[PDB]
Amino acid sequence: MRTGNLPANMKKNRVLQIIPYEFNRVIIPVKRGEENTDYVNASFIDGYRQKDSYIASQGPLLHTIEDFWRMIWEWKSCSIVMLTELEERGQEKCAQYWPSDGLVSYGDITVELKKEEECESYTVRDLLVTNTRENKSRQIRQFHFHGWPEVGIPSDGKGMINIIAAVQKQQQQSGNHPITVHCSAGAGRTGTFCALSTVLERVKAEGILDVFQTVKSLRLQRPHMVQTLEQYEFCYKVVQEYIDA
Repeated sequence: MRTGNLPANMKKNRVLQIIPYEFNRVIIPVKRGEENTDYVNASFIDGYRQKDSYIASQGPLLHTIEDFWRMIWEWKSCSIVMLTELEERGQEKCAQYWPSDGLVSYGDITVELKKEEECESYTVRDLLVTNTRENKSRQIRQFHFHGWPEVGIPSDGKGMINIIAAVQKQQQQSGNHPITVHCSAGAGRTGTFCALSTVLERVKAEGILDVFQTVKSLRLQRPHMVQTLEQYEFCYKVVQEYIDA
């Protein structure tokens, strides 16, 4: 049933249980020849009164980061939220799908400098993406969250709020385009953010907080959105701290 469970797409996944359903899997144009180059472990996620507001994704691999950027380019995303550090191991938890200052090129896409101001619990990164059938790109701002522990689940709900507050705002002029959220598998930490994003918008636009029917919607769209059932209580924990300010 699932295209991600194809022998050709096996390697392209970081976690076996977390694969995108075929109804909302994010598709890319096939490359060079035909066959198997339209797959990326990612899926569109609805938000508060917005169909497909996010792209719940797994952190790339470089034997796959180009499919990560192609994904990003094809779907006009100007916001990248990374909820992890490249390392807590077994392996490369993710990226450096962005430059350590050089001008890294991934096939037809080129990313570049400008990106470094360090906020409280996250570093903001302004990149300049360009294709090869040319078009420089939407000063793609990358929000790297560092306020998330390698073990347990965060302290006080801020950082995530001053960061969620950062993402929803840049998305204004950027053209209200999908936000790429990703951790390592793109379910627990990615699903929480998405969940927190949604519930936080309904609250300040309807005063209601469906922190469950919501997490409920998230599941039906991607395996285990909001796994460890404490990271969640955290959703409610952060859903309280926002009301008191």
